[PDB]
Order: sequence, then structure tokens, then C-alpha cells
Amino acid sequence: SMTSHSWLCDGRLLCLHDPSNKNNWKIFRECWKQGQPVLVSGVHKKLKSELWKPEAFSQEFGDQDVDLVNCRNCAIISDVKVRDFWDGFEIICKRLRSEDGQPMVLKLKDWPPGEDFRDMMPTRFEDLMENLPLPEYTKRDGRLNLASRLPSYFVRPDLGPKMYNAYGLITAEDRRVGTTNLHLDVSDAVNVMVYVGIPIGEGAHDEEVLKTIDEGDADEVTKERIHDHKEKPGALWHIYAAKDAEKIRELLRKVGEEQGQENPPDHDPIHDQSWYLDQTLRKRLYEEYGVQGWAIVQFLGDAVFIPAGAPHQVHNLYSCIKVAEDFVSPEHVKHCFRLT
Ligand SMILES: Nc1cccc(-c2cccnc2)c1
Ligand SMILES: [Cl-]
Ligand SMILES: [Cl-]
Ligand SMILES: [Cl-]
Ligand SMILES: [Cl-]
Ligand SMILES: [Mn+2]
Repeated sequence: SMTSHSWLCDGRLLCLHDPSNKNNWKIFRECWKQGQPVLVSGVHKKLKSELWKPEAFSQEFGDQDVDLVNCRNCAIISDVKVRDFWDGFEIICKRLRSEDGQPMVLKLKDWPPGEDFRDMMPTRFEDLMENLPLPEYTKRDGRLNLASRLPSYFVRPDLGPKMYNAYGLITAEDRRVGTTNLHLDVSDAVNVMVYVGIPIGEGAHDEEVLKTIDEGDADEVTKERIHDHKEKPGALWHIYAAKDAEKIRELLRKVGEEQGQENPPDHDPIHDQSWYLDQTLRKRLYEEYGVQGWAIVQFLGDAVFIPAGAPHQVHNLYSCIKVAEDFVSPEHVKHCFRLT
């Protein structure tokens, strides 16, 4: 039967089923007030699917100059064409290769650049903004979005949206690597999975993806969305409550010291955006510091709501196109205040 919602993370994560329901706020707001992330499924069914394909981005924008990042070593690949990224998104034999001759796992950096998304892509901007869930919170002019209503005593988000475009991590060695390392944002945000590319060439890469989700500490119900309904899994997230951010800093200061980094006692390993918490580090965080997180698998069409101040990291399982919009809810406005 079609139902309003369900739970993931053993009851700790709300999953809303109908992205456009007028009454979603009645279920959302208590979870949000408590500082929990929220998942909303089904957003892909509301979009114009032809606007969000890798072939279209290549055809329309392919001649632009860009930098890429090698996810395995964080090396910058300088001054290449946007088509060199997009043409290898799902076809492995077209990907740029490192000097060893292996195809690289790449991220498209700062594209579209800064705040140019709306100017460069006006039809995509309208398609995203009209179909965001919880529109009183997420629209630029929503009644519960304080972004346009606050004085300079508050850090205001940049004009978005932002795209997150990167290949899937492949190997057993790739399991300990981040697509995006651990960090936090002072604004709230909604991150939408608008396309998942499951490759061909090296195709039949199914079983390493299952071992990644298991070792990622995914709950038993999350494991059923694969085996039962065959949805396409895009990325593995870990998210931590904003209240746990300092205990995480204390752990990473200690591990930095153990690995022979030489760091002042006050330096900020979350702001540095240099760490990925692998299975070893997540178990140590739980055992030594008493901190538990949310392990979330974002499928095609899932929107992840990320609370202001909540540390989070992302590990792509397959090639992903994500689009995120920042907002300032009243529940979490304390996180962007510039005093005390
Ligand atoms: N049975 C059913 C099916 C679909 C949406 C809903 C719904 C969602 C959100 C709030 N109120 C109702 C209920
Ligand atoms: Cl467009
Ligand atoms: Cl709403
Ligand atoms: Cl990063
Ligand atoms: Cl909070
Ligand atoms: Mn982020």
C-alpha cells in the first residue's frame, strides 16, 4: 500500500514517501527540531528526466574550461574540457587514465562556477526549484526560510544551487576514500540525487558495492531497497549531530598526533576537510567518545536534508549527479549567528 512515511537507521531516520504532499511538514518538523537529518524519496518522478543526463551536459557545455580532482590522491587535473569529464561518466573506456594506465575516479570541481548555475542553466534551475520537497523551508522565498530576512549578524548562504558531480569509487582500496571528506555547513541544505550512472566496460561491479554498504554500517531495512525493489543506489553518507562536532574534533586531533602530524592544540580538523572516517575510525568514535552517526544510502530521486552544523561525509558507490540548495530554518538559525 502507498503510505505517508517509514523509518530507516533502526527508527532514527524519517523517510517521507510523497515529495509534494501538502501535509509533509506535520511529520518533518518534530524530527527537524531534534537536529536529525531527513530523507524524502521519489523526487526523480517529479523532474524532466531529459534535463539531467550526462550526454546533455556534454553536448550543451562540453567546450568550457575546468579543473578535475583525482579522488584516490586529491591531485588536481588542471585546464581540461568539461566534455573530458562527462564523456567518461558511464563509459569506462573513455575515462582519463593515470600514468599506471588505470581509469581514474574523478570529481568535476566548482561547476557551474560560484553562483552562475541560474544564468548558465535557467530551465534546470526552474525544474529543480519547483519540485524541491518542504517548499516553505527550501524555496528562496519560503515562509520558513529566513535567508532573505536576516541582518549581517548572521552568515547568509550564497545563491545556489550547487552541483556535486563525481565518478563511483571502484576497488577494495577505494572503500577507505571519500568522494567529499568530513566537513560542516553553517546553513541547512537539501541534496537531491537527480541521476545515477551504472557503468559498462568494467561492468559486473555489483558485489564490491554490497560489501561497501555492509561495512558502511547500513541498517537491515536499507539493505532491502536493493534486493527487494531494485532501486539504483548512488552514494553512502555518514552524518553526525551538530552537538557531537567537538568530540569528533578531539578524536581527529588524537589520530593526527598518532600519524605524526604536527598541529597546534586548537586547530580544526573538520574545517580542514582532510579526513574520511573509515570503518576503523567510526568504531573508535562510537567506543572511545560515545558518538553514533546516521549511515544513509541515497538512491536515485532521494533528497537528504542536512542540519546546519552537522558534520557529514560522502562516498559515491556509482557515478552521481547531485544538486543541493541551502536554506535557513528557524529551528537551526543559532548555527549562523556571529556572536557568543
Ligand atoms: N496514505 C498516504 C499516501 C500518500 C501520502 C500521504 C501523506 C503524506 C504526508 C502527509 N500526510 C499524508 C498519505
Ligand atoms: Cl538549462
Ligand atoms: Cl513545507
Ligand atoms: Cl573534499
Ligand atoms: Cl541544532
Ligand atoms: Mn556538505
